[PDB]
Amino acid sequence: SKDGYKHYMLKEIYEQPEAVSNTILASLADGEISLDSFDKRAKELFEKTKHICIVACGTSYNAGMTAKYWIEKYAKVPCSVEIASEIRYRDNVVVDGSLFVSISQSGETADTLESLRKSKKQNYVGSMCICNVPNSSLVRESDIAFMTKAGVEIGVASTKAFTTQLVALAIFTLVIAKLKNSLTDQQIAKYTEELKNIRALVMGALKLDTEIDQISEYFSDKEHTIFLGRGLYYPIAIEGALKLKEISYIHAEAYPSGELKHGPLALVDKNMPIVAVVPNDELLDKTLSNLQEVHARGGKLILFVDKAVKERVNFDNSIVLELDAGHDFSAPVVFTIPLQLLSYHVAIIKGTDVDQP
Amino acid sequence: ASKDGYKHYMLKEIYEQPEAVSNTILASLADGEISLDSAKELFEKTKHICIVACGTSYNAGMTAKYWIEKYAKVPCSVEIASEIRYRDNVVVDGSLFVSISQSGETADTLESLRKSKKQNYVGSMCICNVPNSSLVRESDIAFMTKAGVEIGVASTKAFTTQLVALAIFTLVIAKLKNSLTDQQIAKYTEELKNIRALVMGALKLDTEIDQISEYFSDKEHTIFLGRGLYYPIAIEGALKLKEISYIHAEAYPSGELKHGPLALVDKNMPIVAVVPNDELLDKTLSNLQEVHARGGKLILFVDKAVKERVNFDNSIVLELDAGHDFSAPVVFTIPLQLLSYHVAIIKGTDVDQP
Repeated sequence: SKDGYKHYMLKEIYEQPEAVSNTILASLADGEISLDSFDKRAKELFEKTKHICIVACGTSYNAGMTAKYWIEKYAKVPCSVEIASEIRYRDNVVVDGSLFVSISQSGETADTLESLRKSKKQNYVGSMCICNVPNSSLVRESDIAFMTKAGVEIGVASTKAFTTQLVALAIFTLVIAKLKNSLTDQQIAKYTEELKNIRALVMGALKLDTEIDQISEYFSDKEHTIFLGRGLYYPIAIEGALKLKEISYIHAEAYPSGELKHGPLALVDKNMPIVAVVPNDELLDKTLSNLQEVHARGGKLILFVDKAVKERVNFDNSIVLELDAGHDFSAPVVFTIPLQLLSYHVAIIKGTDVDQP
Repeated sequence: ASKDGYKHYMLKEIYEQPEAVSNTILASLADGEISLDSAKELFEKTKHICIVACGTSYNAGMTAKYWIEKYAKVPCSVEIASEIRYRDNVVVDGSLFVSISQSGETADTLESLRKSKKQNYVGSMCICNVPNSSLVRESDIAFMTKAGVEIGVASTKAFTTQLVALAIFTLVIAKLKNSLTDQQIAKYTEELKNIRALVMGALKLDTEIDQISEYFSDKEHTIFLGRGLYYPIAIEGALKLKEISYIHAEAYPSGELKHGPLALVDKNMPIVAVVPNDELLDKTLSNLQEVHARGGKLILFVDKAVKERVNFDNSIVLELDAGHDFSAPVVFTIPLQLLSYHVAIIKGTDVDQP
């Protein structure tokens, strides 16, 4: 069933508030993030963890990249993130006390699954899967499984699997943080409340649907797009580009906003759409400065901006949609939504398939 | 200011690469051998290596990572300087901060080094080309490339010499940590020395590549493919083509077409791929097959020892002897540099800085 939506992909984008909130709920006990909701081996395994090794592919790899910022900053555990089809065949070294974390919607992704199998002959303390399908090879073969509650996906692009993977990784960050005393019980509580507030913010984000539909006409004759973000939002930009590419077949590519200097300024002219995410954080002034460079070349700026910075965002002839995105934990998820909607509508404009067979 | 008889500074710089490579090795040899007298204190304390850089130097770092983990067996991470600079990061115990930069003045990289002094690194090392640069001055050890001066728009000899310095570093650290036998150090040392002739063999393709570049005249996209070591080499290729021809060139790890990158392939789409003589040939060949079935125009730079297994109707194949893990990454970069130069000339774009 599409539940009245025009396409399954659009239904799934609209299930995200429920999905996000179901994922959080499953790890709570009395509204607090609880270690008791995890498998009971989990704690011993986390006490031994000194390094976290995230392996995944595609959208799940983009989630992992986002999570590394959170893990290092809040849990203070070093984190590396690697593409499964590369680590699988590479002759790598495993830090002592390394936890192997895989991320997968289906739990059957070949390269990820085979990276897990290889890891069992290496120096890891153990494995954890962030997965959506219980009773999948990845869940069975890992020591512990944190389950997302995304339900099933028929959209060509994954939507709710990505946001729920982000939320699971945020919850994991706080569990680790607490166990290793990286955060006070009061910080844990403040960031837990921020995760709970995601549902309302995601729903707000979904309000931009109609305006994003109107904007998407701009893309009908376009064969390139550039996505921009910094920090946590770089991987969010990469995920946005992946959706656009995957279902509209536009050559969409993401760049960390600080790196335009060398490569991508060259590509920007007056026919080039630039989609950027401009959050309420420490790096606003850098980002506005990077955006200026791009504006200077005639790029068509399409900006999704947190309401708290919109007054500071002024570019002649840009398009600016504003929203409340919250802080470090919520904003990466919230800003994803517009990008999913963008890719949905541009796909319709191009007449490409949004749903799978 | 001399073009040395070449038509452009960039062409000249491409052709200085044999000299620059060999000069970079020389400055780190002692009687043709990797010795430490040519600091040993830090490397002893180093348990993890953190490479920080941007653009081309970052792509050199990404290649070196494969080497360092495989041969030196030291865990290594590479990060883009403008991100690590502002990120709340955690430093593993025993981490060596390694920066890479031609000028030694790159703001993001320089500030990352300054930030690192307040963190838990055992010390720093530069891989730099300008002695008396902030990065040289402020690092504990410097490993000098001998790239001379660049005036081309795209960096050519900065990149190859950075790779060679990083290979040398790998072997130094490997010896000191006893990760390889003296006989393996000797053999890989010979491999680096052999680069000069292999790079000269590659420069002979200049004319053929000129004929090929004809294909790119009306193209606005290109995809670059590589696996393992050769993925960052593909990224470097893409960076050059984009930077000087303004084509929308993008590199992908050949294992990850199985997402969107396959959707972008049609029959008017050049696919530039590096095909080395390594264990991954079978999977690279499968990857190329799928790209081929969707109408991609394959353009393949291929090691001679595997050219017999490369058979695609309507593809363009240039073969060369590229050697093994240390030399081939540097050898395969040469044709991609040459490609971007010629394509730029075909697009009427500029190859040289004013």
